Amino acid sequence: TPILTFMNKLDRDIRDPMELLDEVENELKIGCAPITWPIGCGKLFKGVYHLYKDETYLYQSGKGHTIQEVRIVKGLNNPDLDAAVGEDLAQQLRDELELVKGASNEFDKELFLAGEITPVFFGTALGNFGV
RNA sequence: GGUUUAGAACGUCGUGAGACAGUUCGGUCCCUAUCUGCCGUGGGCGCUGGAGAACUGAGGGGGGCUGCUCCUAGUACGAGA
Repeated sequence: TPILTFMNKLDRDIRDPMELLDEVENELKIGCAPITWPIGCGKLFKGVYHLYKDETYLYQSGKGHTIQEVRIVKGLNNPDLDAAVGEDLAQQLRDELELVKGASNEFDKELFLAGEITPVFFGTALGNFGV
């Protein structure tokens, strides 16, 4: 049976999402294919950058009861991602994404249906963001 | 209202008058503020020619309480709660 993976609780101070990928591949014996990627966590959760759509959905704090306003920032090197997220966090997104590409997987529909890779989504079910 | 006067009764002590830091019902609380003090409010004279305004500010006084909710965030902390 195929497995989607959702990394919940990005409102909280969490572990390194890199390390989180290791624990999922190593201990669950299944490949990880990131679809989105968190930008900051805890008090610094700013949203997720979508790897395949190449855009950035911006998290707003405490709209967990309804659906928040979908607020996108288009480019991964769009200088508005720097403005909206702070250029510091913006580069760490860029850095991590570099490492991610050298140590992860492209989502393949065939291997997902074979139960050999999981599409990993990062989000927060409480903030109603990522769902 | 209590309690300390005078009336009356109970228990109680005493032959008794009376008595009890025992109880019970009743039972006159004056003052026109001279001074100090304090709240206000004027008059005088001063401040150096006499006036009409507007000021500066040495000082002085007043004020100074706090609940609950929401954002942060059900975040940090926490196995959870």
